[PDB]
Amino acid sequence: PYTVVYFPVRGRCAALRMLLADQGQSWKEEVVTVETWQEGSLKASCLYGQLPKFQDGDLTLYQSNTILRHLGRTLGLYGKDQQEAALVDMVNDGVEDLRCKYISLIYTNYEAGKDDYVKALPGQLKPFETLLSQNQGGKTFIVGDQISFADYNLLDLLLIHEVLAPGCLDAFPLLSAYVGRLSARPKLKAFLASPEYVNLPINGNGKQ
Amino acid sequence: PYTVVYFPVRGRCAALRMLLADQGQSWKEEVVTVETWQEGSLKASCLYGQLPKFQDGDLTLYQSNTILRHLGRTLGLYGKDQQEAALVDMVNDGVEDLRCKYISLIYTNYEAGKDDYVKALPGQLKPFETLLSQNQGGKTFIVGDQISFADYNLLDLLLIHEVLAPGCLDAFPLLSAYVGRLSARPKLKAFLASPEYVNLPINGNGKQ
Ligand SMILES: N[C@@H](CCC(=O)N[C@@H](CS)C(=O)NCC(=O)O)C(=O)O
Ligand SMILES: N[C@@H](CCC(=O)N[C@@H](CS)C(=O)NCC(=O)O)C(=O)O
Repeated sequence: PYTVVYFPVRGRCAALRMLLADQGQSWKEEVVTVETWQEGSLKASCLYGQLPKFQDGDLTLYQSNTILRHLGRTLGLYGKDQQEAALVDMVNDGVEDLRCKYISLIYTNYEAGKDDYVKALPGQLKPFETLLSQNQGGKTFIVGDQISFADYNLLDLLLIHEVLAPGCLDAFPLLSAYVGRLSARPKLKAFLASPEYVNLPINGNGKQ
Repeated sequence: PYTVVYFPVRGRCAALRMLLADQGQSWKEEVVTVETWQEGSLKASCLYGQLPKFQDGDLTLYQSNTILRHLGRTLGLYGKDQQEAALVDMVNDGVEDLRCKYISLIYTNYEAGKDDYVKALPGQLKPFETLLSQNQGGKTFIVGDQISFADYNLLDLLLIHEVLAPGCLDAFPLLSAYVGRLSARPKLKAFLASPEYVNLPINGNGKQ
């Protein structure tokens, strides 16, 4: 079955976890501690020297988006055809791009860069609102009429940004409604409210 | 057919171009000039305000890796099964990660950061050598026994790094042989030697 090896934080595992929870899939969590990481062996055994590490049977994966695409592929959350699959990738690449900027701020220069980051945030969120406006008035999902792995990744990105900049979605009606709608999905709602999710920090340096 | 809209540089379009050339596909190049970009209208019309922009029929795409995955998916260069597709993604994510570091150096702090970057390079290339060593002794491709879009992306990454740090592949027999072998593919060889490729700078700021 599934095993996710990661630090005790939501981080880059939050989206795939929401995905697995919402899809009614079971998985095992293998928590890695500082001591363990700092010990070096595990790290050295990781393809790119980083976590998450994911196991699906004897298939061992690295890279959060690889895991997301794998689950999307095997679980049927990658578009209804090749055209939708491409749009799904386009959304996820966009999500990853903003996530990289967010991670840089959080771990690299939170104090000094927070103001500029937040001023620039609307410009960075606009593209997703636009995608939403172009797909059934933004009443279903980010791509097509079925959920995809990019939805889970985008939802996570929006969630962590509302904590960083409360009300940043006030300027985007479709995105706001989207967050509320997806967050209300029964299995996802229960997971998001659980101690398993709630009691984990968003990041590893205590900033958010 | 295919149309790629980009600046007159290899950059993030080099890999998908090598792919199209090697696969015997025809495409149109729409070159964007400073004046044109600086004008602002094109940029404003881009999903994430960036190029490349790709067109396949009435399907318009953005993000270099989205285009690579699209072509890999539609042309059959995405693994023989779901397991291989996942490994292909894992390699590409790794390639993208190093590419991001390379781009940062090139455009952000070439002079001051080149020494440290080059010292750290071996550690960054090691994972791809290992992947090769684990796939048929590294005698075929990065994943499986058929070429995939990750191969073209990795090949490009290795090619631009040899220019940045000549001989960086010397200590990696599999990667070295891999570059030579793939570069020798008839259609790819002809394309790489053509003025269309050769007379284009690697980057846009004249550094390499
Ligand atoms: N591109 C990778 C990034 C992985 C990454 O940044 N991992 C961090 C934590 S989220 C890590 O392993 N840090 C420990 C280290 O680099 O030694 C992915 O998407 O999974
Ligand atoms: N994640 C995007 C990055 C695209 C990107 O960085 N584009 C640059 C040139 S390679 C650009 O459009 N720069 C102009 C601008 O940002 O205004 C991709 O993979 O295509």
